[PDB]
Amino acid sequence: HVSAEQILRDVYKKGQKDILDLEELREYQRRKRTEYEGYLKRNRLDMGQWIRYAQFEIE
RNA sequence: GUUCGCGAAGUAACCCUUCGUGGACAUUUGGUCAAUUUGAAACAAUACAGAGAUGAUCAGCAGUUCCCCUGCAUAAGGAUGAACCGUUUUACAAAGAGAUUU
Ligand SMILES: [Mg+2]
Ligand SMILES: [Mg+2]
Repeated sequence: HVSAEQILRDVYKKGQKDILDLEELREYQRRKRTEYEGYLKRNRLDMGQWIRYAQFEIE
């Protein structure tokens, strides 16, 4: 039987569906810092991004 | 080189030369910069696509940015010039209940 809730359950179920040396580490680091410094040069605010980027440098 | 002397020598006679000699005049340019590759413009060609809020096709104005280009520009253009679309955990406590230990 067809109702709107069963349509939206169908839509929800539809849309729901190796560092080995130091140079690979430096590339991972350079790429991630370009990411975070980009999203912080654009939005100077948003302290949560600052805490995540600081936790990244802790890791 | 010029000029004022001061001596000698040639003719001298008060001039004119050769020569030595004291003074005067005139007195510090240019480089931030070496002459083809190795101290720094850049575009353009072959290949792929064929422009944002869309169900489709479009008008735009902004904003933020350690991106700028054309412009005489504080005007206006550059796809509304473009990038924007991701990753997301703790100022962490109170009352009650069920098991372990003392
Ligand atoms: Mg714009
Ligand atoms: Mg504009």
